[PDB]
Amino acid sequence: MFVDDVTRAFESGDFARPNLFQVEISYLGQNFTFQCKATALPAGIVEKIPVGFMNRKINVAGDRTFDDWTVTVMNDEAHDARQKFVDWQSIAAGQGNEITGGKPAEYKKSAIVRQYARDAKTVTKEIEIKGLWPTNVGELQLDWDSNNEIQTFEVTLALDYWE
Amino acid sequence: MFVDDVTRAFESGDFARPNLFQVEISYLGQNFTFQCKATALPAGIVEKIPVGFMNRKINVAGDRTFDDWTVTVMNDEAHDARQKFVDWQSIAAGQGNEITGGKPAEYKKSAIVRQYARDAKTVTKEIEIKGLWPTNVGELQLDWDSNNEIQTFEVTLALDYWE
Amino acid sequence: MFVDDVTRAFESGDFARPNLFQVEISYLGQNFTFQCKATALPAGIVEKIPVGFMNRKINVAGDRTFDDWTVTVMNDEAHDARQKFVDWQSIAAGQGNEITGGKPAEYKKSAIVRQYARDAKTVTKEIEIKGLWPTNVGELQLDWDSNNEIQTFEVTLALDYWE
Amino acid sequence: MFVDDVTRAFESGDFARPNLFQVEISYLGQNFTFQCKATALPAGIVEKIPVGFMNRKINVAGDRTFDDWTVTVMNDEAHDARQKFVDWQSIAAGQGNEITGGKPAEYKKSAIVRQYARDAKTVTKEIEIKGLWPTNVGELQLDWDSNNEIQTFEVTLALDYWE
Amino acid sequence: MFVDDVTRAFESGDFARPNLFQVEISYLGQNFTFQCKATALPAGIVEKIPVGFMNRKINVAGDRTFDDWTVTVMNDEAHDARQKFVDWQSIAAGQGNEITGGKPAEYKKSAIVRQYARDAKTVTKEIEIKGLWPTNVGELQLDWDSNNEIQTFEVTLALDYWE
Amino acid sequence: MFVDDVTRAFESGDFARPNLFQVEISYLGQNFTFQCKATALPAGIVEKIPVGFMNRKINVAGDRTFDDWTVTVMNDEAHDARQKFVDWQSIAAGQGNEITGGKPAEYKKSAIVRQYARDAKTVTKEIEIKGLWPTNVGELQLDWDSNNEIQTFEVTLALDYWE
Amino acid sequence: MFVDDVTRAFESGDFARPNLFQVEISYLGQNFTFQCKATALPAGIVEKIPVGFMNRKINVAGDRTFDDWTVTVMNDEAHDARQKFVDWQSIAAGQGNEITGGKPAEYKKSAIVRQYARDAKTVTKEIEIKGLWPTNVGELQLDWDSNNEIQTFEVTLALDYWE
Amino acid sequence: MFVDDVTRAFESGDFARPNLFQVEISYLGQNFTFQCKATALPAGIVEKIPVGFMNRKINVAGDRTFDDWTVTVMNDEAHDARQKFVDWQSIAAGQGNEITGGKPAEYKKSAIVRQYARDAKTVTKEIEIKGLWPTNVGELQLDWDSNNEIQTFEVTLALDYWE
Amino acid sequence: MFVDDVTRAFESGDFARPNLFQVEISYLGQNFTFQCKATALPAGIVEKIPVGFMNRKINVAGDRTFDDWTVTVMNDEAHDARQKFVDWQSIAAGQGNEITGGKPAEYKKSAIVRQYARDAKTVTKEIEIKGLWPTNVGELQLDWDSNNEIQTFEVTLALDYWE
Amino acid sequence: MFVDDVTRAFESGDFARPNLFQVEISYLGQNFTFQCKATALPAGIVEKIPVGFMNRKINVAGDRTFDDWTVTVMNDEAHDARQKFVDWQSIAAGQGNEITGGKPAEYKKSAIVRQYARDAKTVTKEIEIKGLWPTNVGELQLDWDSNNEIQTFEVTLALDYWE
Amino acid sequence: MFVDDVTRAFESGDFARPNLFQVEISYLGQNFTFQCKATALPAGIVEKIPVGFMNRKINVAGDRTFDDWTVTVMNDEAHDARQKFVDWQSIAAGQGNEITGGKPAEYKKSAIVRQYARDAKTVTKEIEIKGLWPTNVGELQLDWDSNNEIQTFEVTLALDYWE
Amino acid sequence: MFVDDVTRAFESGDFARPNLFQVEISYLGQNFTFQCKATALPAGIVEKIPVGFMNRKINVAGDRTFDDWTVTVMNDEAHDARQKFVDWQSIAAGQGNEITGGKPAEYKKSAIVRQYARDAKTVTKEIEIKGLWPTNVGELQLDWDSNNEIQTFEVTLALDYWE
Repeated sequence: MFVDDVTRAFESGDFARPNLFQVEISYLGQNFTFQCKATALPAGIVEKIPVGFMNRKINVAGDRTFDDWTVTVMNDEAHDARQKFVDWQSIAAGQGNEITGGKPAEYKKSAIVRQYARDAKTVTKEIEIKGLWPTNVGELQLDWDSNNEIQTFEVTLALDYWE
Repeated sequence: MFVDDVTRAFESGDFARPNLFQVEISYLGQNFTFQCKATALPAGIVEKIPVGFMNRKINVAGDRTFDDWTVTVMNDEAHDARQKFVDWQSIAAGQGNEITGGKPAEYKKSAIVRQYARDAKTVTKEIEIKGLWPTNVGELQLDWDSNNEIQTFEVTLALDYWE
Repeated sequence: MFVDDVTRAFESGDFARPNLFQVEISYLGQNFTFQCKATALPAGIVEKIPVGFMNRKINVAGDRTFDDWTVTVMNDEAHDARQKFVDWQSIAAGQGNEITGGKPAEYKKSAIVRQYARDAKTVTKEIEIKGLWPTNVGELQLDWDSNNEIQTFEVTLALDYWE
Repeated sequence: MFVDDVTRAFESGDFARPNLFQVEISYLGQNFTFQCKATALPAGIVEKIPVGFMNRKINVAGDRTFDDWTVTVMNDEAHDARQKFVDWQSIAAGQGNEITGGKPAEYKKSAIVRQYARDAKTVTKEIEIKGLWPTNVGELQLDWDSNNEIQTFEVTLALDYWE
Repeated sequence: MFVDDVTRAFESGDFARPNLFQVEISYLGQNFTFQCKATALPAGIVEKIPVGFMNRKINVAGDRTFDDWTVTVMNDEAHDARQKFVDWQSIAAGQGNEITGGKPAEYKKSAIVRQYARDAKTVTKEIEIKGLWPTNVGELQLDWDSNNEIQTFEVTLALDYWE
Repeated sequence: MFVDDVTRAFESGDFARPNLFQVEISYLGQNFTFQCKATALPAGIVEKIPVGFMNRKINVAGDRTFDDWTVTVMNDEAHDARQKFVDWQSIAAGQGNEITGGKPAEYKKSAIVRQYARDAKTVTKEIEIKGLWPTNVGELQLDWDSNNEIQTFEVTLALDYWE
Repeated sequence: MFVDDVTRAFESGDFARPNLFQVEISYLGQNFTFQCKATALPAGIVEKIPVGFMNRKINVAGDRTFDDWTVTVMNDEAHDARQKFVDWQSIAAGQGNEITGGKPAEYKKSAIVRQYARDAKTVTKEIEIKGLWPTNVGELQLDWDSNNEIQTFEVTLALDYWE
Repeated sequence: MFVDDVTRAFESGDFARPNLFQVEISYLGQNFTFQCKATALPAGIVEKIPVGFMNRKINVAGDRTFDDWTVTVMNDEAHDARQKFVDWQSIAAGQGNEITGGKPAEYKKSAIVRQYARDAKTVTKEIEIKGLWPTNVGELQLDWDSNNEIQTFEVTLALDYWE
Repeated sequence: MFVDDVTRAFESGDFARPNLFQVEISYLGQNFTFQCKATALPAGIVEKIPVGFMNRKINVAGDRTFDDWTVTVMNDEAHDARQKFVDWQSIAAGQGNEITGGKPAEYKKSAIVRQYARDAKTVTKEIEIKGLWPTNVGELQLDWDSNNEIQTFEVTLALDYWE
Repeated sequence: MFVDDVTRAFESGDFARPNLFQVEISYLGQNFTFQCKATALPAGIVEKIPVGFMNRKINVAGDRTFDDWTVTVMNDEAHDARQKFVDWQSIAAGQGNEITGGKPAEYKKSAIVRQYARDAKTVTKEIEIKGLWPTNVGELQLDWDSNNEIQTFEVTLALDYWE
Repeated sequence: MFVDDVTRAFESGDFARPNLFQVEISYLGQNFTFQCKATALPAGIVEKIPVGFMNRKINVAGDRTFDDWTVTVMNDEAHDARQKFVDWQSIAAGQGNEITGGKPAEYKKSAIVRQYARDAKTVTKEIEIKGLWPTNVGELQLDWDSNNEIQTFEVTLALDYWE
Repeated sequence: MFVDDVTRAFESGDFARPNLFQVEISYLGQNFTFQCKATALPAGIVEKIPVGFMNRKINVAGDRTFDDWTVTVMNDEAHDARQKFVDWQSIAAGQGNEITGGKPAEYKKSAIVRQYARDAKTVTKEIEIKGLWPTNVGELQLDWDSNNEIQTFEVTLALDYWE
């Protein structure tokens, strides 16, 4: 029972940090993977079935659902970082006076998020998400009053499953 | 892997700011485009259809809806900046003891919001919204107790689509 | 594109302030118009009708409703500033062991709120509200613990229309 | 238009304060009127009837309801200040293993709240409430952790009408 | 009208404090009465019956309900202060793989809470609660991050009546 | 009546602390028991049955339910501390393009949480929970903006009963 | 460009001194105007409103506030120089076991401070302050250790405006 | 306008000194009044209420508070000059392993401070303070390094009012 | 590498001095420019935007703000050097029982500060400040105790920009 | 009224000195009582409860707290004077890679501080402090630059009560 | 162990001095490097992450931040030493009535500070700072009262990293 | 009771001095131990837990924290005494355009500080600190104005524990 015992519990004696990750989408491109500021890893949500047997409840495993994947990115001046979400979302549902759609093999894409170790060139864990299309894109905040902030916005991306 | 690598990801090595925009409405006039203090860009909202196949859910693209467009502007002494919203909204629904209406080609207008680059004379991105009429106008706050504030108010403007 | 350009956008180069207004009611009297500390201007509320045509929604103007008008005033020692709301509200609904009412031409009155310019003797804008009767009067807060505050209370006044 | 003009609007040139009141109940006794720390004056609540005539709404006076009267008092060591609420409330509904009731002429009492002027010996306004019985009594907070506080509790008293 | 007049209103010229109480339960034992840190006295809750007679409402006394009794206690190392709640609650409902119950004369107990005067050896008021069994026990919070806190937890105890 | 009397009430004259615990799961392994930062002990939740007899309510013991067990742990670089929750949860419900399940004897496990005394090598109380499977795993927060924080996440674990 | 040029800039070729003033209050009397040792002239405090227009700030005039007026006077043996502040302040708020107040026309007085020229009999500038009542009076310092000092004290006097 | 004119302004042509006072407490005794080295006279503190009327503020008298009374005394060898503060303060709050209190008529005492004229046998002004009990007693400084100093300490005494 | 090398670095081999300046305001007049004793040149304040990219921060230029301009001047006997600040500030906000204001083109003025070379008749650098109005004027210190000092005071002047 | 009258007020005609004390701790030993250079006597801190009754405040005695006890001692070469604080503090909290604790009867000790009369062999006053354990030990200052100083350090010792 | 042993510890037997440095910026020019009087070397700031494991804290390395770089320089008569900071800062943010900006490759420059040995022609250490732009420039102090001083001012320069 | 009695209290009759120490770090080297001018010994910081039992507080030992270790050293011409801190700190966090890290077994080192007796060759006490890495390094002060000073700087070093 020692205070150095927790470093023995982990490999390399180190802690993972909430920064030192990098997420890339092959549909967006190699420049987008520097643009994504913050996100969350998708949870594994399983509902519970309580079943009554004689005044008491035992619990059995229900059915799996998937929580939505929230990603907030930065924005440059030419707005291509936001337009390439809107163009990718307009394949699904379509926008404008004209109406169009897309087949699910056409707009649903995949993404790879990976966390780095303390050595920044090391890739210690890769997490893959499959079947992605953005649920909502935008709510961009712009004002004359906020002065020193950066222009950013959050998008949510529906997913079928993540390995 | 460098800290200067994020400047390579953006054009011109610079970040877009939440200020340095300017929004004009051709119905209001050239003086209104100096009056609008703060707003938001409209999001692209697409609902999700979860569909059950054998204990699991795959997701397909639903239908597009449009979020409301919230704009808050300043106010001068003569209140023409607010009256020209009320006159534009009275074409739609009408106000007073007399009752009147308007055809949708008569009150629904268009607007252009554009963001500037760090050079203020450069127009780097223009975003057009079509089919606009103000949903609600007002809730103006005025009191003897607030001393150093400016007199401002927020309006919301319904829209059909934005390119 | 200059920082002095916003002063060109307004008449007289000045901003309207949230103070420097004065609201009078002809039913209450000339002494009440010094008593009203804070209020709000009534908004123009128009509901929206989304209508489905082929997977999409266009929006048409709905019907006008009127938001309630909230006024909070000060109070002197003799409580006539509050009693004259209660007497004006007892014409409508009546209070006490006896029961009485009033015809709508008898209790519904009018009011004029006006904002001043930076020169305090100038009346730059007059806003008229028609058909007023107080919805609720009171919720007065009085305690031995609040020491340096002033005794005030808020009333809400139903309205038919405001020009 | 002067800053001394607001003192002309009030009698005696003075403001009413949120303290400098004193509330007595003839059922409780002359010692209770020093015990009541804080309360509120009851509001005059009148609901609104919006009625549709041809796309618009005019408003007519609805029906009067009465808001509940909230009083919070101090407490001495012998708890008679709280017991005399419980005894007065046990006439109405009854408490304990035995069950009892009371006729409404027996437990419903009256109360007089009065506000003083800046001269403390002057009674400038008397407000009478009729038909009082306490709705709930208690929720007393007592703990070893709160150190410098006083022991107090809040009661609410149902009322038929207040003049 | 004096500032020393409030000391005349109370017996012994003193105020009751939110500390300086002590609550004992004969089922728990003489050591538990040092363990209870904080609680509340149970309120006397009586619902109101508004009854319509000709556009107005008079109020008559409804029916008595009893609010739940919330007690939060400290915890020693051996957890007997918490186990003796769980054992007392397992008489009522039972816990574990086996299922059991208890008759209401077996698990429902009584409790005496008493407040002391400023002289700590004086018992100025005793309040008795009858028919007690704990509704929920636990939600204990324990973490490596909270450092200087004490380990405590809150229980709620259902009651039939309190004198 | 003394201030040292509370030390007499407890064994060893000491207080239990919210830290100085350690929770192990035999399914996870001996290295996981250093990883769990914070949790809560599960409560004993028993619903109440109010029953009406002649204007009053007596209360009888209802039925036992079990609150969910919330555990938040740390995370190392290789993410095995999180993967071993996902692998343990994929036995129950299954994840990926393929669909699978598990029998309740296969994924439901047990856990032992124990609190230490002030001497850290002493085990003063062991609490056992039976029938555990994680309800949801994840919602991991990772961002470039949070700098000095540690990477952690919270899981909830359904349980049948705890002794 | 000469060193005698600064004497040309002033009238009479002389400088005003920080002594050679004399302040009188008509409420206090003709003997008080020899008693006031030191004070300050009240400043003209105007807050600033910075307003954002397109990455920059222009400034407009805010609202006037008045700084408090600090006066420190000497003291004679009979303490009438201090008692006549306390009597003048007891008209406003009242002191002692009995409680009293005063109307604002009764305790708010005026004062004239005037600076003399180098000829002491000349009155070169008179400054009037209106609406005065002392905010705090006292903090008198008296000790056996301070030997050669004079007994003095500082008072602060609230003001509405000074011409 | 003369330099001898200031002696005409005062009675007896003399100045009051910061020494030449003597303060006695009837509870402490006739020997304590030689022991008190230094103190301050209590101020008359009245808070200000700024009230907004149309861009400006007029000020009305707020509520009286009382500043604490700071007294520093000498100390003899037997420490009775300090013990008689601690015994007088232990009546209020109590000290030691046993816990006790006191009623406010028992520990709150009165004091008379009086200033002498230049003739030391003359009593020119008596100031009475009522309702005194020491807030804190002690912080005594004792060290081997301070050599020629006297042993002294400062106490603060809460007060209700001073005439 | 020589000690005479620093004289080669500057033009004319000389150093600028903190005296040998002269500041004039065209609104005040030609006599005011001899009156200003001391001031400071306004700084160029630009806030910094730290932006997080992968455990590190790069910095980009924020937004310009302007520090306030502090000027302290002398005072003659007739106080016109101070009155002409108060009259210039009363155009902006107004002072007295009457209330008035001013348009920003009416009270905002300009100023030229210039530093001289060692030859006093040479003007080596002119610095212009635009859009000036005094934020606060006064806090004048005058006392019988300060003997050999000169009567002076400090004013602060808000500015839009300085070239 | 004489200057020899102050010697009559004290016993033995003498003053207590800030030196001529000696403090011993039975846990430390008989050699430590020569080591303690400087300290302070613990104060008696009682918080005040201001309570509002009708625009005024009366004060009642709050609750006793204890200020921390600050002791600074000398240091010899072998550092046992500091190590015996660290060993006494390591019983409470423990230090090093291993983690340990102590029961409060094991590390909390007592101390006796006593002041001497001018005759150094006389013990005129003994003050006892109970329940002591050092809060912090150290911050030792050592440098090559301080030459003629002695090596000393200050410790603070938490206490339950002092007689 | 000798007093000459410290000269053996250093190369060349000598000490580095706080003078005998020289800092040049290639953007400013070869004449600026004689102008810089005083500065500081930038620190290496790394925040600490304390992490709780079982009543104790181990520390791991946090994230690097960079402190601002403060440089104070002299000033000649023509003010080009200050203007060339303002021109370099106006590339970043822009100043005046017109508004402009700059790309970060345009205004961010580099600097080399180097310290000399006791032989002044020897360059013993070169320290490079990258990515520099001045945060604030100015606060220049100039007055008629300071006589023998030199005219100087301090600027702060934001930096990305220093080798 | 003698003045030679204090020499009996210490071993060898002598006092420890604030100089006559020497601190070495095995990571830095044998030449660094002559370079360290001044430092402090780390304190033993233990927070206090006040716990409320019946109007009073007893204190129990909280949790140990460690204060930061501040060391200021000299500097030679070649700056290796400072570079070897920066290189040791760049193992932890990394500096420059490239980003790197280090495992906690790689950068955390140990140090031995020891104090000498009056005989300089005697080592009377050795104090070991474990787990060291510098928190911040630098803030070096260098100027042309400081003439006779030596070039020095202070670093702070985070620590896990010291024996």
